[PDB]
Amino acid sequence: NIKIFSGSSHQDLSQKIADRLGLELGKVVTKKFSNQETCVEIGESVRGEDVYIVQSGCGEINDNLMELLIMINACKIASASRVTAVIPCFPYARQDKKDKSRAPISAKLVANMLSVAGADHIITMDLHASQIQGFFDIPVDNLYAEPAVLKWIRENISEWRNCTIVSPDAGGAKRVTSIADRLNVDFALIHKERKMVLVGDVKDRVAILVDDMADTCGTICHAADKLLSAGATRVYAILTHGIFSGPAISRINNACFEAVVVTNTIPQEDKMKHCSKIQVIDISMILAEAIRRTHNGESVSYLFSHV
Amino acid sequence: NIKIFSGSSHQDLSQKIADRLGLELGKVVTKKFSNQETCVEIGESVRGEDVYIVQSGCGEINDNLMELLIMINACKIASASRVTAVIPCFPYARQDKKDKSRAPISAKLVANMLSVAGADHIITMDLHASQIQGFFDIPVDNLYAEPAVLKWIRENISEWRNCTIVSPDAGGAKRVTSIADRLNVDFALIHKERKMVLVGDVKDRVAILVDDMADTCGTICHAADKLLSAGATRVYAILTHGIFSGPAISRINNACFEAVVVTNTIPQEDKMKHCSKIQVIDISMILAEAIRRTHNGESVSYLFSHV
Amino acid sequence: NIKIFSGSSHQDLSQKIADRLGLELGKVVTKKFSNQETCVEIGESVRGEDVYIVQSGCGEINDNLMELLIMINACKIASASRVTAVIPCFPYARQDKKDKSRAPISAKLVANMLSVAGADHIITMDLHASQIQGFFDIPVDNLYAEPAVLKWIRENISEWRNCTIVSPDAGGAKRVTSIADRLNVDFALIHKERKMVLVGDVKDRVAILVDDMADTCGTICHAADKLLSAGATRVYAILTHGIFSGPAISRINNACFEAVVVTNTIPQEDKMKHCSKIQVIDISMILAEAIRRTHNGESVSYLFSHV
Amino acid sequence: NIKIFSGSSHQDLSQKIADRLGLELGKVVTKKFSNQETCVEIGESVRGEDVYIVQSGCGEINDNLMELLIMINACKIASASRVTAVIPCFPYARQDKKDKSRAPISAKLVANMLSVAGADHIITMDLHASQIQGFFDIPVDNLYAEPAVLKWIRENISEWRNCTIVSPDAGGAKRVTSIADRLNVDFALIHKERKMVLVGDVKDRVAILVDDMADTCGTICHAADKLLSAGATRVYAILTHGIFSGPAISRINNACFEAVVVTNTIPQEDKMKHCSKIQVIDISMILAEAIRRTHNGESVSYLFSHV
Amino acid sequence: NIKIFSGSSHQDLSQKIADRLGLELGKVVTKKFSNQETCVEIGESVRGEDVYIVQSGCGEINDNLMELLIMINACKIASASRVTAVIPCFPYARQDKKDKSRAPISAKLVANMLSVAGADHIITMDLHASQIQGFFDIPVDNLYAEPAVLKWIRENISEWRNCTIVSPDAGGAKRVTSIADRLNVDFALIHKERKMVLVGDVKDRVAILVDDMADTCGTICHAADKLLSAGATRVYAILTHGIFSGPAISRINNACFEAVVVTNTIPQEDKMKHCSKIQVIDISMILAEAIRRTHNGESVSYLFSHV
Amino acid sequence: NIKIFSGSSHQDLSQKIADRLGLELGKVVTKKFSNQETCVEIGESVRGEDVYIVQSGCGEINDNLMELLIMINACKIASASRVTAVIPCFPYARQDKKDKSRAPISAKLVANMLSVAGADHIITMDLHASQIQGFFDIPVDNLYAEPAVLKWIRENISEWRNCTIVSPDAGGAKRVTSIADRLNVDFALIHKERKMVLVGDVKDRVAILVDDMADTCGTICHAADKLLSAGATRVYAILTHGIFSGPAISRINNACFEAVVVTNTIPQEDKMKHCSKIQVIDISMILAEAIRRTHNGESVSYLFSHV
Repeated sequence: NIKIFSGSSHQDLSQKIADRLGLELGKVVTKKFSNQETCVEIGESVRGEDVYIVQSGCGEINDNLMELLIMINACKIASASRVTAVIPCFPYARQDKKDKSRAPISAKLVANMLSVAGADHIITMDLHASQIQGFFDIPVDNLYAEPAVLKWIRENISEWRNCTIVSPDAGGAKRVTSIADRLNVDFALIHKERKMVLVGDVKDRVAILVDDMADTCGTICHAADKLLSAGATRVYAILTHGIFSGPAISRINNACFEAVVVTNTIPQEDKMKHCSKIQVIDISMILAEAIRRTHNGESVSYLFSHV
Repeated sequence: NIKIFSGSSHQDLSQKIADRLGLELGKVVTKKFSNQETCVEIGESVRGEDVYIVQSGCGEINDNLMELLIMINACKIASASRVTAVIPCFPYARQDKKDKSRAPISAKLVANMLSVAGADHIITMDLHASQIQGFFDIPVDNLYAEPAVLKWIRENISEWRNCTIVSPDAGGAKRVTSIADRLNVDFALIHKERKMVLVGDVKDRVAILVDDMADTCGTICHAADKLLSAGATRVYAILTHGIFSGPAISRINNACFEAVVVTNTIPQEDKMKHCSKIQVIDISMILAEAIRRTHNGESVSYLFSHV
Repeated sequence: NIKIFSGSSHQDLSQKIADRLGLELGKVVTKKFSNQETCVEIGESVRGEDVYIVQSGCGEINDNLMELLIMINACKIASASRVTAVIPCFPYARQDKKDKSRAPISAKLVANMLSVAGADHIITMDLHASQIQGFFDIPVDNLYAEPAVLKWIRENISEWRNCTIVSPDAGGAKRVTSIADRLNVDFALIHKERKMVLVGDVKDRVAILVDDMADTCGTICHAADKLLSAGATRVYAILTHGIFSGPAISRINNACFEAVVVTNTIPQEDKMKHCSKIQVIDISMILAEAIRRTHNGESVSYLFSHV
Repeated sequence: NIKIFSGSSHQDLSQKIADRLGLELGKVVTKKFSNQETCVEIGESVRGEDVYIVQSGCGEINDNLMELLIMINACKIASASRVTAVIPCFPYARQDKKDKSRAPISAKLVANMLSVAGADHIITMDLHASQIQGFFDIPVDNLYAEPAVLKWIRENISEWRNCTIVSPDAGGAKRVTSIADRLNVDFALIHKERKMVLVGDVKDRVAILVDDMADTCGTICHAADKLLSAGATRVYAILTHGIFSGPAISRINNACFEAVVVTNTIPQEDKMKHCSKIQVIDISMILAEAIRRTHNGESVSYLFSHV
Repeated sequence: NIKIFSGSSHQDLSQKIADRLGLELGKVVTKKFSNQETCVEIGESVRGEDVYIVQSGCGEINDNLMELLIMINACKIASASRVTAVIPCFPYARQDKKDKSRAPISAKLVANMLSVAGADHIITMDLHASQIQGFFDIPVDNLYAEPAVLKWIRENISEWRNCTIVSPDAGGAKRVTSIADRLNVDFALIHKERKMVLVGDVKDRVAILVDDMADTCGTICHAADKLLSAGATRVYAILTHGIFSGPAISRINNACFEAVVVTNTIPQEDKMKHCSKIQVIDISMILAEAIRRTHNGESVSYLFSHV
Repeated sequence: NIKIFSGSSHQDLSQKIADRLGLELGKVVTKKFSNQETCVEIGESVRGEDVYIVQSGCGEINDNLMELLIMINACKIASASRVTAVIPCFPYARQDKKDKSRAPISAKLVANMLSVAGADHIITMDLHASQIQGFFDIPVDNLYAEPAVLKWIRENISEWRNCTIVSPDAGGAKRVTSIADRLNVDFALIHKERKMVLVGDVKDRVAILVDDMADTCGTICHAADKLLSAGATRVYAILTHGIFSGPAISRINNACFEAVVVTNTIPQEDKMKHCSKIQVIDISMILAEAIRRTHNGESVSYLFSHV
């Protein structure tokens, strides 16, 4: 009754979810021209079934987005009972506001695209802004990496009871403040000026940079230096979405990080090769658990505060 | 060609907007049962015209929302060319995210309700979150009180060049940093720890509390006391939306606020009587200008910076 | 698999339906500001479930309507399998036509609001006009109080075999005529003139005023006098929706009514206090029965001609 | 800028409307197979224009409805600025409610069909029920033959000042009372009792049967006989829509009707031949005027009262 | 859980499908005025059920289309779980493109009509163009008569291993080419010139005209002559949709056809009377099989390449 | 009033269109991460204007499609009066049917994506299938290169009066027959038999290969060889869309083609360098003219025939 399909080419995160559910991934033959025009042929019947399409990648976002959208459509047109998009890292999520300029809210566009494509339900992790849920009329489940992050912290940082959770930007205050209270520790905010400033005591404490996403890593690297200047004994960085475009890993090796921790929301195998500082938290259990519970009609909320 | 109608009973802000445009308000007969069931009858032909309904109030939020929605329907059903909702303060704007519980996203409900009522375009001021624009498929113009707020600070606060802009909660971080930078001054945050802390220096300087909206005033009140304990010379409070429910007036009079600044986004004549500390920035010119420029096809974006 | 939630504060009619189904009402925490801005947090998981939200009240129609709309939304966004609005008295139902004026068809607006909010199905009683069903694209079940009214008549009025069913207005002719034929008795119509006239023999017969709704009661009280002037031995009034705004009960005690009968579609406990003439028919069995049968996939039509 | 097209084969009413406006009808080539499959080709550019398709007929209601729908599609698909459906008689208008059975609401289907075909606005005369306006989300203008009907009565019925306006069924109560009041005269109702009664006095006066539409004429025929038995001097019959199927003509000739009044909402030249009693009120001026004023942005509401 | 209703009056194809499924057809009372205005009353409850409405006919396409649309609506409004339109011959299917003229794409209109009427799923046979599937957002299953046609060929034409599949028009090339490869034989195309030309060797071979549809038969009759002139020993014609308007059967008897084969997608009983050349393939097994499998959630694709 | 924007990096075709109209292109700042996440900021006010976004490219089809979609959103969200997509080559146009497998209809996805992005109208050239127009509810103008192609043949091919127009697959039958007739010459088809045949005579005459689009060129290449074996004097190849991936250039240089004709629907400057045989028909005048006439309200249909 339940079927899991993998988009992209990285069937890694997909397979783990499949394994944890006692299932194999559905057959998909995918052809691509030099145009990167994507052809999909669902290798098996999904009529009357509860279909889950997992999208992992974020290396070529437009190819990946279109591949997902095409698959959703193929399944919806083949009489699937329900089509759920499992998008651990939500594409164009940083484009959720106009910011005083004639910009698109591309995250709303993407949400409209997923909707008009045939998605009935969305399972995602750590929306860049929670308000992105409101870009849908279908239900969205926004899972938190926090519980697993909270857990990683207590087990890997001896000093966690005396640390400071730091936000690298002004927008991330609520997240770090929500984590700092749970752990019962200090918080601190960094803000890049529109002409980097830190607010909060970080002195003689290990500082933990927490954000939902890292990309070029300019921000976290600069915040790392800034924190050490402020008297932090060491700096960690925990981010759920580790995009790591180009220079990011050269920068991670150059900056004084104890470790940069991410979830496998995005494939990290190749990056861990040329970067020893990177550690990965496996979030496939949470996803597998969201899927299993969506299909059974159980509470997926347990996953908001339990691993 | 242009037509301006007032929802509510508070002709207050609408009349000024009609004035700045050399217009009178359209004839409306609105009848209300003891039930509060709202009857509306448009007293002239809107056929083919550019309709602007101004909803000012926030005293009975469900009443005023229904009144506005019904007026939109009536106009759209009477062959209006365009129907534009002028909502200086967007109702249910705080409810823009689930926030880790089985809660509704009520600001998305409102957006959908306005849309299905026949809204073509929206004009509003300081959306509690920028991403609410994304809750629509119709164009949204979100104006800023910021210029008028910067203007006020510089001209009414002698010590402003060395003040600290303070966010009463961790949510308004982006807001105070943007003001703090434009004014090239310091920021600081306050946070109620889930069992009240201050990050950033405020000592021997004036602190300005900046928030988008206030209601009961409890938060800005306990924030002002924390600020006073931290050695701020004096505390100001600037809000673009001044709801001021129940205890707010006394609490504003009793607490240490130098002054309390609001806009006439929400009627403030009654509150002025019982409270001397309050200053009101008239925003009718900005709104009037957004209307003139929506109708003409001109750049309302100039209003993001020019008073 | 089935869950019942109560909106409003009057959990009375809700509980009875819950009892008749061997169920308890779902947990809902509701917060309201002085603004009457409504916050809802569904206290339990509704994922995959068949959710029924009962709305009773009609005292503050806009608060009640918004509370319902918010709850529907909360449930739809929490992955409910189906959300059914159980609205015994349909709000703004009297606003179902333009009536030669620039009015809204607010009943259509309300229907659009319920739709865009996430309702999948509607269960209601005695639509002011049957055509309101057509304001939806979702299915609507319009239950009739008639069977229970027919029953109340045969059991409480000794003379029922020789009575006259009277319509207080020209619009209610079809209803009273449908009831008069069943019982095998006379009908009679009243009409207020646009400068009160009765058509039909009422002489030496007990007259029964039948309408779907009573409010201020001006109409039924004036019709009561008119009927007695016409030679009616006594006058009853049976109405399914007993709003009873302000003066209505002072008027009921003043006019020569034998009894005014309503259904508990609207809470009558407080009104029966200062009014002895008021009697209530319990319609919770019909509603409980509509719900039980919607969820099981049985015929709810039996309830159109059986109690 | 304006463009008027005729659906059907009955150029009859369209040509007059085009005349009153100083316009010729747009070139249409419509081809029909023995199948009655309708082919339509627009014979000139409608790109950027205000299109008005006039559908007059009601001889083969499915044919004429499809023809009209296809013409709308064609124009909307050829970049017409606006497409307006002129349907003097709204098809399936009687089917506006389930009426206690598993029936469709076909007038809501029609509304939806017209809308999804690309209709922007509707002009119609005497909707069988006002609430049908609610079946749309597009603007509806519903014109009245009433003024033209009042006008006719006063000028053609000598006894009119003491006549009785009679509704042939209980449904048309509101209709006859509105006419009866405007003329300051008596009303009366007729009802076929579900196993024919008259309520109201008609004795020694002329009775005018008023209904919105007639078809087979059985109802107005048995009504006229009841009226004659009740001692009406003479019986008139006034309908805005004269469908007149099969037996209608003979039955109108045989029965006692002084005259039978209709509008040219539906073609009446053929029926005039075989039936001398029939009088036709031309409504082309009213329709022509609704079009002129929809296009200009003027008050069509003046047509609710001014001939 | 599954219900089959027959539209039209031809309950023939409907009954066969019903028989093959161990089911009786649902009760439908249908009233029609001289107007051909269609009334439907579903004689039994369809609440929670999987409803299938079969439309056979194509004699009066607009009556048939409206009857279907009305039934879908009646069922959707009576709380059917799912409504599937089983339309063996898709109406207006030949109107799927603009063809360099201001025409409607009526097939898209029809698809929009079926959608807005309440259909959730479509089962059809041999779409005139496969692209018509894309006129929907609901799923469409386009069954092929080919497997049964392939079978009929091997069993009724001794020479099938040496025949030529001929397309009567340029648009039908893909179909005949797909059939010619399966059988492992030649193909040939005919094209009527815009001032009839054949491409391909037909000499000393039995030629088989294959198209999806035949109507007046002008085309196939003219192609038959043309093929015999080209040296074909005999000519067959296999078409899935045998409309056979007026002259078609007089023409079939006059032209040198060995046999004209159609499916009973359209009623052929009356036409086989005055035409001996006509043979019918029963496709009720394929349809019954599509229905049975849609409802069970099995693969209906087996029916694309198996009888 | 008019505004022309260029999507992509290929200002190539847009600039010419802007030239032919006496316009400059609107200011756009588009920023792209290594991710290929597309950021777009409109550099001037489009409020109230007629927007035309030109998307030329087809080098990275997902990139260019996303870029175009985002630009549409941005403009529609900035109060543009109308947004029109100019897509000379419609992306995913080949995927217009399931074709007997569980495939998506990706050209319908694209249509839906463009629509939900805020597209009001579309201008395109030679849709791979006419029925794709049906995939929209918005107006589509589908222009032909045909006149420009006929023009080219007559003027560049000496032998044209006795040439044969050849379709490289069985799909393009309609295409080559339409050209063959207009030119009053012969047609012929080629077909790869599913285990390459030619139907129609080509011997001792020039064969022109006509197709709508080519990519790898394999099909037109094996077609040219078949044609050469059949005794065509020389082979030409005419395509309206010249994608030319990977091996296409060498294969065009090595194979026997006299010349290869394309339009500048897709950029062709790079391909010209490495390939001498290629001729390009500039279509900027046709597109420029469709824009001028969409904006003015003029007949773009004249472009179906007049160069």
